[PDB]
Order: sequence, then structure tokens, then C-alpha cells
Amino acid sequence: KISQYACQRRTTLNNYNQLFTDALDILAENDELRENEGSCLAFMRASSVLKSLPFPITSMKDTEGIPCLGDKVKSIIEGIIEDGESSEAKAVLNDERYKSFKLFTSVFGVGLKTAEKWFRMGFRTLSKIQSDKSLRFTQMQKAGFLYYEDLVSCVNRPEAEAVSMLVKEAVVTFLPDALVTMTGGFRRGKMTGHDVDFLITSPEATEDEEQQLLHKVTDFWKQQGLLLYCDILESTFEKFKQPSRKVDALDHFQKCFLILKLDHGRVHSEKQEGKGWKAIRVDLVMCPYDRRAFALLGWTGSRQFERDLRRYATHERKMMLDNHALYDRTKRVFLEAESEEEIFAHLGLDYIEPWERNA
Ligand SMILES: Nc1ncnc2c1ncn2[C@@H]1O[C@H](COP(=O)(O)CP(=O)(O)OP(=O)(O)O)[C@@H](O)[C@H]1O
Ligand SMILES: [Mn+2]
Ligand SMILES: [Mn+2]
Ligand code: NA
Repeated sequence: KISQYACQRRTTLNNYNQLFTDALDILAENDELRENEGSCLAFMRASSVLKSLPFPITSMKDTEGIPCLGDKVKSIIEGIIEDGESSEAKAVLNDERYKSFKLFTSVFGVGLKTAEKWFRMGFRTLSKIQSDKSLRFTQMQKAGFLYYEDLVSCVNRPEAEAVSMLVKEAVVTFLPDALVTMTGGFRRGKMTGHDVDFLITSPEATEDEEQQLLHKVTDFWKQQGLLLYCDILESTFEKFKQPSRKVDALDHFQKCFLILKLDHGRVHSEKQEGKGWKAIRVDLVMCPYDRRAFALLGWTGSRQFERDLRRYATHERKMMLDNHALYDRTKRVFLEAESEEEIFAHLGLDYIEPWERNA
């Protein structure tokens, strides 16, 4: 019996149901754009459970006993079994609002509100947006347009590893005892990603040393001429506050959203070609040493795995979980963890490996 929770499922990158899940992911994305949160959630949960299957669905009988598959979802599956296509997802892919939203938000610095604004102004192409003499762009959007081709091309594993070397070299220069971990999609085993994320923590650093590290590391890269974009968000972390009750929990740790210049010579791949460097989106998070397991768990993802982990903790265990802590409402105590395994054990869950969290 397959659980309704992604945190009680093993979801690996060998997806046998991409025909169904690609269609469900498109329908969920459209519901997000149309502000239909409920329908979005139902399609995301259906897509997630099909991603966990160890075999491809080839008939409607194969869907028996699978949770999170409502009547609307089963109609979509039936249509794909019929002729190998989803008429519903095909209509979304041909919709002008959907096409514009996907295209505009593919730019770093452009979200739902700016994409909607440009659509209602009559824009349909990035060429017309960039060349417009009346539009005003944020510093984030300027970087998004300037490095667009590099950012839209996938970051591969040799590039992610080359970035990891740069991050570690910079970090240990100021904090030699610091632990640097690659998180996000690449930690879940992905071959490619839109960015490279890292968790940084130090067992001996002070509160001030912890606060200054991201400033020191980015100033060092600025001096090197490697910092193409930088936004540092100061910490709002509260050591003794209860974890978030929200569906999508906010992270209060100090973090930075960067664009780094990655020289081709630093990349050890099978394959200078052009300008000799590639712009790479990099996110760095700094957390207190005692919260490193909660931060690692939250930053590893996937987003669906994190949502279900927090939902299971609340509804099944009367626990409150987020990127900073785990609180037991029955025992009235915060639960400590030195590893992700200890968090799973506190929750009464079998340990799910990072490459099994692709929900
Ligand atoms: N810029 C950011 N802001 C907030 N959280 C982020 C973040 N980047 C990464 N994370 C966190 O770490 C996980 C990775 O998030 P994302 O970076 O948005 C992409 P991904 O799941 O890593 O695959 P991809 O970036 O390789 O395509 C998420 O669970 C999220 O909570
Ligand atoms: Mn990522
Ligand atoms: Mn990221
Ligand atoms: Na965007």
C-alpha cells in the first residue's frame, strides 16, 4: 500500500511514467498561473505519486490502489493511454498566457507579477522586452537578460563540481573549519540543474564570524572579477521561536543569490568554445552548527518531498518541522539532531536517501 506522503515513498530519477507526469506537471503549472491553488496541489500530488512507481502505467487497471488519483486526474491518464498524448496539457502548451508566463519567468529576476504586467502590455517575446526604450528593469532582471543564454542552458555535474571547488576554496580562506555541502537537485542525483546550492556551517565560528563569512567570500570573488551578480539576505533566524506552521515554510538563515563567472579551464569534463567562461547561478546558505541537519534536509528538497515531510510531521506526529528546527507539541520539547537520519528517526519514518527524494 503506497502512502499518500512523499516522505514515505522512495522516488528515484528512473521515472517510468514521464508521459503522464509531464502532462500533470504542465496542468499544475497552469493552475499556479491561474491562481487555482487547490487544483495545482491535486495535480502536484498525483504527479508525485506516479513518479514513485517502479513500473509504467499501461492500463487504467494499473492505477488501482494508488492514492492521490482523483476522477479529474484519472480522466487525464485515460486520455494519454488512448493515443499517447494529453489533449488538456496540449491546450495549455498552446495557450498564449501560459507561453508568455513560461518565457518571461525564464529570465532571472522576473516573477509572476512582472510576467503578468508585460503580457497585459502586449509583449510576447524577450527580444521586444529587452529592446523597449520605455521599460525599466531591476538590477536582478538586467543580470537575467545579460547572462540569459548561459543561465537557460543546463548546469551539468562537471560545472557543479567546479563551482563546489571555488566555494570551498573561498570559504576555508576565512573559516578553515567550515563544512560546505552541495544541496538541491545535484545532491538528489540529478545530472543537470538551473543552479548550484550549498550549505555552509562552522562548528567553532562565533555569531559575528557566521554573519561576516558570506560578505567576505563575495568581496573576495568581486576582487577576483568573478562576481557577476550578488544579493545577500541578512538572517532573521530566532534561536527559540517555534517552527513554521505554513504549508510552504520560509527560511530565515543568512543567504545569498549569486551569479558567478566560471572559467572553462576549471571544468574537467569530456569537452575555448566561445568567450571561455559560463555564468552560473549559485545559492549559498549559512546556518548555526546545531541546526545543520534541519537546514541540510530543507535545502536538499525536492519541494514536494519537503511539503509532505512537514505535513506528515504536523498531521501524523503532532510535530512542527522547518529548515531550522523540530518541535514536539506533546512532549513540549525541541528535538535535537546531528544528522538527517536522526530527524527521520524522531518522526518515526524509515530513512529516505537524498537520491530517493525526487518527489
Ligand atoms: N533561492 C532559494 N531560495 C530558497 N530556497 C532555496 C533556494 N534555492 C534552493 N533552495 C532550497 O533547496 C532546495 C533546492 O531548491 P531550488 O534551488 O529552487 C532548485 P532544485 O530542487 O535544487 O533543482 P534545480 O535548481 O537543480 O533545477 C529546495 O528544497 C529549497 O527549499
Ligand atoms: Mn537548485
Ligand atoms: Mn537554488
Ligand atoms: Na524568473
